[PDB]
Amino acid sequence: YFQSMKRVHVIDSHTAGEPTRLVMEGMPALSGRTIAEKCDDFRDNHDAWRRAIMLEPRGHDVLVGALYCAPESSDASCGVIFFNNSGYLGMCGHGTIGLVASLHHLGQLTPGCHKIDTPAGPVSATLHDDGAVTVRNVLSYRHRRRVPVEVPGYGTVHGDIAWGGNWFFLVSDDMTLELDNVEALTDYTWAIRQALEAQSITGENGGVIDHIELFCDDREADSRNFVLCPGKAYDRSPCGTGTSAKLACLAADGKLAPGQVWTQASICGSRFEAFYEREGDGIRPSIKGRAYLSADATLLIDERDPFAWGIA
Amino acid sequence: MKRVHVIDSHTAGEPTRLVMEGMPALSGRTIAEKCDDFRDNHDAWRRAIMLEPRGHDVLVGALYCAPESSDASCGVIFFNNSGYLGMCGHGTIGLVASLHHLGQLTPGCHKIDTPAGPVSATLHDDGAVTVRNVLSYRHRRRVPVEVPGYGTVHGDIAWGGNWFFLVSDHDMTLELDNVEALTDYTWAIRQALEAQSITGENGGVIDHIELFCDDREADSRNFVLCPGKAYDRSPCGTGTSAKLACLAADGKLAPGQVWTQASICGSRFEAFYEREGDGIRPSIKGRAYLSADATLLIDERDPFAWGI
Ligand code: NA
Repeated sequence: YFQSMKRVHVIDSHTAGEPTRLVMEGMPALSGRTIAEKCDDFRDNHDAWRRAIMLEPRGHDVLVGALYCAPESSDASCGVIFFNNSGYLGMCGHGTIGLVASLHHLGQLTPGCHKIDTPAGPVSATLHDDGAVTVRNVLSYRHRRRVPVEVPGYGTVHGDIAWGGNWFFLVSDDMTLELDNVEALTDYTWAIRQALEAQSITGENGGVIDHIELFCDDREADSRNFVLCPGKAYDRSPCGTGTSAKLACLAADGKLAPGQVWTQASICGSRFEAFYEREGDGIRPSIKGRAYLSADATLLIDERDPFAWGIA
Repeated sequence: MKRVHVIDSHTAGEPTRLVMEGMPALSGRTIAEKCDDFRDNHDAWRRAIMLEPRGHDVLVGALYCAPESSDASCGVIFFNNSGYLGMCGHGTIGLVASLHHLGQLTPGCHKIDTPAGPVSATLHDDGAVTVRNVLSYRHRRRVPVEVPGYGTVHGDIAWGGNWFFLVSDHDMTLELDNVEALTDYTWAIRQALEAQSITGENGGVIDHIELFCDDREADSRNFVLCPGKAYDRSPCGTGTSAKLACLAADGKLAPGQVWTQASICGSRFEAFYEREGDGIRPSIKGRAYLSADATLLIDERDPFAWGI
């Protein structure tokens, strides 16, 4: 068949348009008592494998990979290591929805509430009767409100600096957010990101603000957004962490009450439903979204191929 | 869920998705007729396979078909995220290599039926594939074009299966880490030509731009802007055919003399030509390698089932 090649079984899915590659069998065996030590093992001793499935030509820039792992915790359903074409992640909301929907379609997870171990600790994910998944996000908060930043080529932009599991600069209403305009939106948000760094504008404790999000009105959602992610990429989904940061700002401005659902549309019209409860002076947001399968695949690595382990 | 069996491969870095079973049956007796049927009655399947999130913008699709002609090994319909192609050199290499790996083609010269006529491809005993390109020729030599923000650029206008502007020179450094600047420059050139109505013969839009530089191992390295502000990961079989045509016209390369072209990612094709009219018949040799054996899955509940 392809007996001279290395075979890796993956299940590709997308969460509201943002793709996840779940890796099931064939990947190097990892050692460690916890998911974090396994992630170190992957990084230190098996990184070529991350590169083979995430770099071109097998991977493409927007993909997140998710390696299925045995559970660490006694009450966890499984463990997972997330990664991309540049390195290893901690938590990954859209990837977790992908993981859960994937394992759902394989019968390994059934409706109800599941704990999932990650290198950054446990994540609670509820699989609903209808196949949707709600993931409870980390504590989220706003650091600063309506901070002006002069962006060469665009003048002065105001935005909130907030934390939702990543640092965001949120600019909420006159670019408008259509999918056919992503080049211009990327240029703009990129200019903002560069200006923040040039001008030493950070999150709490020096945190680099590496995500930029724009919000506008939407006919059938509370808002539509465009989200610049690290590496000049945009999120196809409404962005779980970005939407968590948005809710923190809404809460801090008294525009959204605990328990109240906010519906966030993405640049491509997919949607997340979100709500929060108060935790101290911050919020605990939950993000509900839906993933669908893309492929059940055997990745093939042919050692004769000059790009077997990925193009730089 | 709809299930579609694909073999993904790449040819010098440029990926091909070979569709094998699972698609609706296409009506027609010629590959041309089956392509029209695909386009008119089953286009959503092209989009499901090629648009995000299942496909990506550098991918070419190839639907395996029964051969129409007695001496052809098979038929193929090539397509991408915008529509349907006729011939596709790099996809033909991936097709042939894939069939070889499936045990369906053995080394030798093969004829493959496409909507734009037959393509001759030789599968060599070492697994390489030579594809014979359409007749290629230079239309104009050293045409000057004034590019807003970059100055005056010269290049040949040549046909290789697509219309190309081949840039005479530039101080751009053709390295993979510089694709953003190279795209900006070549896109500006492309827009400049179209604004000044600088075209191929018959008003043909020059939608590909090629830059060349020296290489330590190959005769040349290029960067190729393709439609969609995308770049070719391979040396570009049609752009290399166009280049040979220019070399041949300049008497810089003789019939049968091999030229080796490196790509922006350091992958390589070998090329040579024989004369045919006042143009050339080039052949392009490269290699394809497998990426995945996959079942694409289309869930009708998915708002993006048939692509974003
Ligand atoms: Na609204």
